[PDB]
Amino acid sequence: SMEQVAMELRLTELTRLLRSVLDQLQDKDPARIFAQPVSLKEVPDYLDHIKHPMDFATMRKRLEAQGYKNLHEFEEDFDLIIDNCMKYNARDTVFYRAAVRLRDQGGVVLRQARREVDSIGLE
Ligand SMILES: CC(=O)N1CCN(c2ccc(C#N)cn2)CC1
Ligand code: NA
Repeated sequence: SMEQVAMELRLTELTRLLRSVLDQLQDKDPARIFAQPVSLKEVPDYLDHIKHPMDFATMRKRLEAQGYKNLHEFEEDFDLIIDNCMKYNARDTVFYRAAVRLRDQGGVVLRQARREVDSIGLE
């Protein structure tokens, strides 16, 4: 149907916008602390602590499968990256501090993204 094609165009468009957001958020992690999943070879007990791991590479896979239906779903995953880190690592670590900085600097990008999604009407 034409409707299904229209839908897929918007989803494709949403994906295009979120790819830009994802690149902007990742730039706020210059140390690449959040670029890849936490290594279960290096941190063998990680899943005893964190039940829903997330990282930028995994977000990117889902993004390219057009697996984010709306901005809220994308934001949930971003929040998992930060929130997992701020629980696993103590306040006086480079890891916790990197998450705080990513949270604070990312809020700007995400505030804008929410306005653009609403405005251009991508869902
Ligand atoms: C982002 C995050 O929470 N991480 C947990 C702590 N972490 C570690 C810990 C121990 C070893 C070793 N060997 C390597 N990396 C980096 C990833
Ligand atoms: Na903690």
